[PDB]
Amino acid sequence: KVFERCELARTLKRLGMDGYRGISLANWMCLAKWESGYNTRAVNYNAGDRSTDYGIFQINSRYWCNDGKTPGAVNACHLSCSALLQDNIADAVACAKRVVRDPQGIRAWVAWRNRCQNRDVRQYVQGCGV
Ligand code: NA
Repeated sequence: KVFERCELARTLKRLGMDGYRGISLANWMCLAKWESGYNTRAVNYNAGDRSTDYGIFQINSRYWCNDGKTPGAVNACHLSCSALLQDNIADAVACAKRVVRDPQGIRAWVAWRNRCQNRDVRQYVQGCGV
């Protein structure tokens, strides 16, 4: 599923993402926009280290979900990576919350630093009613 901007914003708020571990809703929107273009079925294989990024938040298989083919991987979210490709983003959101509970927080995603950090991210939620 490819979410429309405001549809996703309202969904994330309902799932309790606004201010989770100090992260504003607009930052989560900026992250999903740059990681997958708000696409839940996005999959990106990283030839360099044999890991794969899954879903709307492009969660990595080495630490967060299990896909069985990633060497020395752990499954911190206790989820099959398949769960992160569903149209319903409840599991992806629960796993994203787990990722940010680690010391790095939202910085765990390099795209966030490149495209969202220290920027005016209000644009991602303007007019959505959140
Ligand atoms: Na894994």
